[PDB]
Amino acid sequence: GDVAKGKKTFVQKCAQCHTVENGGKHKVGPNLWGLFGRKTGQAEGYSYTDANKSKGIVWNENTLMEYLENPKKYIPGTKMIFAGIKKKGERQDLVAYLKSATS
Ligand code: HEC
Repeated sequence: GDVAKGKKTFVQKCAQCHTVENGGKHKVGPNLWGLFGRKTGQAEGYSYTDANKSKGIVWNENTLMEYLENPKKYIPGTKMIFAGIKKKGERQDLVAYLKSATS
């Protein structure tokens, strides 16, 4: 159900870039393994200084709305090229997308 729609948006803006299976393997964004337990940083090879870290943090139910918001204002300076996602509809659904596919 509304996790269907996350992967739809997932093949539309998150799909072609991240991998997704067990360590899928990097290629632009590392594997996004299991959002649920980790702070920003340390995931199997990183790269980069402030951003992601800098701010330094936690992946949690929130903070992915936090990010999901728009990568401009928030760890503001992430090297991931993104436009937006600044809507309740698509932004809610994402946060379900990562809790059904990631774990
Ligand atoms: C669909 C909207 C995408 C979602 C959801 C995520 N990304 Fe990305 N993303 C990209 C990069 C390069 C990073 C790592 C590099 C850097 O910004 O410092 C990421 C990282 C994430 C993270 C990071 C998780 C962690 O800390 O380990 C999350 C939660 C995640 N992204 C969500 C780059 C790209 C990207 C390429 C163009 C696309 C289109 C997306 N990201 C899309 C999503």
